[PDB]
Amino acid sequence: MVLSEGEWQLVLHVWAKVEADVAGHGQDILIRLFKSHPETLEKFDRFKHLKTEAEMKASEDLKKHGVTVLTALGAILKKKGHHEAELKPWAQSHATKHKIPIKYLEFISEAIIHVLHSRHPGNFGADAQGAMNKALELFRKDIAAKYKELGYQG
Ligand code: HEM
Repeated sequence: MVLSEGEWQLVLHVWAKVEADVAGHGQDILIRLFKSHPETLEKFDRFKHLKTEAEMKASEDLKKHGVTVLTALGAILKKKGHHEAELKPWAQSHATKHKIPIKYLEFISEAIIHVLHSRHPGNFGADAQGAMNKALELFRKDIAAKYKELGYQG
C-alpha cells in the first residue's frame, strides 16, 4: 500500500499534538492496551505484577516505556513509508526476543486510535482517523513480511 501526501499530512498533524506530551500519551496508550486486552500484559515480565489501573498509572517504569514506544513509532511515521531501516531491528527483537504476534500489534493500533480520538477530537475526525489507520496497517503489513523472513510469522 501507499499513502498519499494528504494522508501523511493528516497523520503528522495529529502526531504533532501528541508530541506536546509524549509521556502522557504513552501511559494512556499502554494502559488502554492492558485494560482492553489483559493477555498482552503477560508479555512484559517487567509489568506482569501490576494489578490495577492505579498501579499502572503510578509506575514510573511503565511511563518510561511508553515514551520509548511512542518515540520509536514517531520516528517511523515521519519516514512517510520509507521505513525499511527502522523496521529491521524492531522486527528482529519483537519476533525472536519478545515474541509478539501480529494480533497484539492490531490491539495496540486500536489503543492508539482510541486515545487520539479521546484527546484530539478536533484534529482526529473521520478522514484523519482513516489516514492513521492506513499508516498503522502499512506498518503491520511490513512487519508481517519481515516476521516471515525472520522465521516467526506470528
Ligand atoms: C507500536 C508498536 C510498538 C512499538 C513502536 C514498540 C517499540 C518498542 C521498543 C522501541 C522497545 C525497546 C527495544 C526493543 O526491545 O526492541 C520495545 C520493547 C518491548 N516491546 Fe515493543 N513496541 C510495540 C508494540 C509492542 C507490543 C504490542 C508488545 C506486547 C504486547 C510489545 C512488547 C515489548 C516487550 C516485551 C519489550 C521489552 C520491555 C522491557 O524492556 O522489558 N511491544 N518495544
